[PDB]
Amino acid sequence: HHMRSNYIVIEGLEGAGKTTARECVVETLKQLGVSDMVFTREPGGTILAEKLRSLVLDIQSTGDEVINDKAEVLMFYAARVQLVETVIKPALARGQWVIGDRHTMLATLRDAVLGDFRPHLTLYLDVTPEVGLKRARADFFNRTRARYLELAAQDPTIRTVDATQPLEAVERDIRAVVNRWVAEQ
Amino acid sequence: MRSNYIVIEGLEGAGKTTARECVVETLKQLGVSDMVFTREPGGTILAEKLRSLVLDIQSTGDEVINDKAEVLMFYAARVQLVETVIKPALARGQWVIGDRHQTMLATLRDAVLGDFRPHLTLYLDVTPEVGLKRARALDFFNRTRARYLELAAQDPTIRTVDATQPLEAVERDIRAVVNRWVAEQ
Ligand SMILES: [Cl-]
Ligand SMILES: [Cl-]
Repeated sequence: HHMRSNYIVIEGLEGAGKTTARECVVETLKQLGVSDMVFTREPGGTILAEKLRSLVLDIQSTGDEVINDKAEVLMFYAARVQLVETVIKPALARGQWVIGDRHTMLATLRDAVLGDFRPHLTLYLDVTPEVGLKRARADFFNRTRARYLELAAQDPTIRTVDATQPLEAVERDIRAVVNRWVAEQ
Repeated sequence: MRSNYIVIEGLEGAGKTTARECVVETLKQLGVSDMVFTREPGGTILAEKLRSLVLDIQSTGDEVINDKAEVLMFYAARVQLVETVIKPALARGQWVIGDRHQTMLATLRDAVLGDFRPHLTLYLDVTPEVGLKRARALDFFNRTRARYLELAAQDPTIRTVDATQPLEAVERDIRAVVNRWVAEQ
């Protein structure tokens, strides 16, 4: 039947094991008959974004100029738009699912450049402050964590998975969120 | 005397660079002594490396740059210029003279730059016929001229100099306009 393509994002704070969670999302999608899909890295993910990264590093190494924060942001959204229009949207159009890692002024920019385009499911990997501290060895972070948790409550396309628990527990939960979500479609 | 930011706008062949010299000389006579020239297309290392980045991608012919991403890369240069060159200059008491500073284009401005506006915009009006002749030495041009002239009539911080007349006449008027505006401050 070749189910409708969809766009699934994997968000989370450092040490959430996002790349390892991406694998679990893919395995579950395989079990559900999803066979054709694309893994994109949202930081990076296109040649354009890679060349912007090398440009910023080429400038910072020399010195004699400092990239203003706002300038970098617009370059970040330029990278995201390039990914949405040249990789993600076409991939969906061919029938390929797309699984991605790490997708007031920020909101205004999004509503302008991306318009209504949003991920179909966003999987937020929550990690507690203790967990973040273990990974750093190998807290402004509580405020960012809080924002993610507000968006998860307000947004029906955001599902949270407690990433602090053992691997097989996270796999159980990701597999459950995906099954429930797929069935609803 | 509070630093000020003056922009010189106009269609190609309006001779904005020569106007920029004449604005400076009037300010020197009025006792303005420390100031900065900027070229709005370009004007930072960032803008320079963004321009070379676009051309390097064009000469390959194997990647297409989405239009929206490119515009974000255009506004990234403008933001860099305003935040690392212009605003610091005004803060040092230097004046700034700049050269050459769809509804969605303006919405980005209101998001990133906010209420920041040039103190004076100096519009050099040439008919698209006259301007193109001088460039050698179109509907898009006729529409853009109308937009500049309407904003000129409606915007008190915009003053217009007819550039279609001989250069010696343009020099008299530019010199008079800046002189008149400075008195009004
Ligand atoms: Cl991680
Ligand atoms: Cl010109």
